[PDB]
Amino acid sequence: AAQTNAPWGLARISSTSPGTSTYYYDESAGQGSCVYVIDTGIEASHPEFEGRAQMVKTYYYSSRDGNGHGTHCAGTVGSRTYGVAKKTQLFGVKVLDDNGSGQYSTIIAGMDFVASDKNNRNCPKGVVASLSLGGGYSSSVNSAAARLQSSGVMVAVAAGNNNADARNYSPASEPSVCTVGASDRYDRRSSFSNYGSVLDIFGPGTSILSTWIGGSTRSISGTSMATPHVAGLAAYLMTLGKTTAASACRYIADTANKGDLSNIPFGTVNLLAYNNYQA
Ligand SMILES: [Ca+2]
Ligand SMILES: [Ca+2]
Repeated sequence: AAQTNAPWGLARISSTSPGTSTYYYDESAGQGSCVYVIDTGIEASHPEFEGRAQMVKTYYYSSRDGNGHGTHCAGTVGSRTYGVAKKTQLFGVKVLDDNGSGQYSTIIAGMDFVASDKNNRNCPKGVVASLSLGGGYSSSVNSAAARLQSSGVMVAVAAGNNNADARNYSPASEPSVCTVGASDRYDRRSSFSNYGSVLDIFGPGTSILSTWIGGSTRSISGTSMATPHVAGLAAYLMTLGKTTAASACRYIADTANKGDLSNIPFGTVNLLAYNNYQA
């Protein structure tokens, strides 16, 4: 299956070179898999979700996404036009308020919810968690994400937008999960993206067009944009049966475009997420 004039991020994860515009992917498109978007909530009524997105838990007065960040990331995972796995199930866990901030104990509770809620859903191909958030280091937040990954969920988290080493940021510094850095359309590391040994993979992060609240679309930048790319890629690869939740991050690093990114500091992996699809 091919989508022409795809967002540059989708065309890049299906190509070995930059500057393409077609996103190639298997037509299974993540059918049978689930992705929890642990963010500001999802506007499930957005036409681009086709009724495949729903809110399952909120920690605030409403499950409505008043920010739009959670909808943008849910779009990059599995929206029709802006989504990697165009046929995946999207579950909205709202751990942040409409300003985009939240407490660690709420984010930790939101991660423990996913580890239990997945036993009530039908996701035979597997379950993925996209965590487009982060702050200072927290051993309890790190152990929370380690708990989520240990329960059988592919945990993709953002590396942070501090232009610094991601060892000082949680849950980015938790080694058991998938820590995703950001790159731009010219195969440079995004100027904001964090780096370091703890990073596992890079994804398209700068100027990512996806869904927004009010049924609209907009393009934004951040490592929180590259994380849904990898989370949607994991669901895509898990539906194809090529990997499991416990091994998806290592598999994505195994089959990634090696050495394609510039501005990669020494000690940081030079791997860019790549679906390796051959039509
Ligand atoms: Ca190349
Ligand atoms: Ca890791």
